[PDB]
Amino acid sequence: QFDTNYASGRSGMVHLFEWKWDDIAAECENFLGPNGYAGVQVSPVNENAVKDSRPWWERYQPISYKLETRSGNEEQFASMVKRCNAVGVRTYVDVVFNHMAADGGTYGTGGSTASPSSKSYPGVPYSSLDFNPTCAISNYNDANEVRNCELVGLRDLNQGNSYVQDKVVEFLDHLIDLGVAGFRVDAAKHMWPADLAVIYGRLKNLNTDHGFASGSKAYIVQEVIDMGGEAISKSEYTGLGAITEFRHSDSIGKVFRGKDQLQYLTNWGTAWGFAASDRSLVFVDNHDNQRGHGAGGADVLTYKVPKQYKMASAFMLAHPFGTPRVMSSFSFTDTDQGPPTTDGHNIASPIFNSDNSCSGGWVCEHRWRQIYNMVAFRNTVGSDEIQNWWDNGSNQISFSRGSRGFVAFNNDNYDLNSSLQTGLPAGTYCDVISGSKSGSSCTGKTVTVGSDGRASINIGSSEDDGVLAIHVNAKL
Ligand SMILES: [Cl-]
Ligand SMILES: [Sr+2]
Ligand SMILES: [Sr+2]
Repeated sequence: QFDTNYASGRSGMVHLFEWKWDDIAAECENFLGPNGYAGVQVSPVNENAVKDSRPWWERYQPISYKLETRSGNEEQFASMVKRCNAVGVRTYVDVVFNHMAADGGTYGTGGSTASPSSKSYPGVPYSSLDFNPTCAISNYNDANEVRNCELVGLRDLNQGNSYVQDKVVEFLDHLIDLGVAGFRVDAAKHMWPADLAVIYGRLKNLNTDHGFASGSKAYIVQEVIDMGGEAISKSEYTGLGAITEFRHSDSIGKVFRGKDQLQYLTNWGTAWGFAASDRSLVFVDNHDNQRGHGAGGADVLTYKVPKQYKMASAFMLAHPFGTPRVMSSFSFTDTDQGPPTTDGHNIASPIFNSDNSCSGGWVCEHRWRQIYNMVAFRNTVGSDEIQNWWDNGSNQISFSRGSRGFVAFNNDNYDLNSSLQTGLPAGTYCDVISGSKSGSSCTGKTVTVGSDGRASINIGSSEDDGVLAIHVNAKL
């Protein structure tokens, strides 16, 4: 429940938010695999309610557990999981079993229907007996209300009923049979850990035909928003699996926006209120808070603030704490709008420019060189500890990961032009933020490390990027 089941030498779980299964399978073979990424978090794979204008959040209103969505059907999903596993990229499913669709959700994405007004969902065989008595959540200081009442009108399932446990376990086991590596448990805060323990403990072992070692169990990351001041703490879940560490997203946004100083990053980790490193999924933003949903912090950094977004992403990917998840978005100016479509309904596949960047309504942050090259950085440094920490007491910092990678940041309003200790072997390195190693040369900036380990590091405050990174797997 705690091991990611990543393949060897890989890091980074990309949330391919609202992507179709066929497009993910291609992306695994064309990009994610060859660029050392470790996994893909998919949108909910089960049938959801069809809502007017097809908002993104319609997928969090389950109608059945049949694998029929705007992303594809079961055959397309199964083929994607196989094709992704074959190139070393794992699949993690956003599973939604706190609730069923709310009132108005009559039609499902796979042809099923439902009567949420009567709590009747004939696709899951669900009836009103399978739900908690109707009430609304308002007081997050009442743990009983948070877990037993309806979240924004979504019909609240009773996971204490053995029939509901059976239906959920059957659904998750089915996904395991198809080769998934783990699950992102939606609204875990709104369910009782005792019931989740029963569901988690019943899941079968992972499918060894997809390359998982014998005895492997599903990775469990639980969506628990714990900013403090409420009745439910993330510590109620860290014994059953990992948790979504939203303090990381909030703090890293404040720090790299300039609301806090980079010099304080010297004790990044539990000293900032985070859960344990081996229990924390970290991210710069997620599909909720990039949109003002969920925690909804205005200091969250998104692709819309690109320079500081890449700096925070680079710091996350360079830092040993936690398990990083890399957001991948579609462009939006409305917090309800769904993914791009060809006709208002059919999701439009991403298209690619001459430089392999995304277009057609998709951002593909995972295809930004400053981000995927930092995945390569993370892969090169392994488990090496932070060394050679330096800062100017404000917003200029640098450090190495052992003797294998070095990173430097400038968030001050003046230039950084300093000889810094990199801890790396002497030689000529390609800055992987501004470019890549290509043959025996660099496409962007070059960094020369002398015999004493020091190098001239130059990051102008007005440059497009405010981070520089070098590592031994991009050395001339
Ligand atoms: Cl999440
Ligand atoms: Sr509940
Ligand atoms: Sr200091």
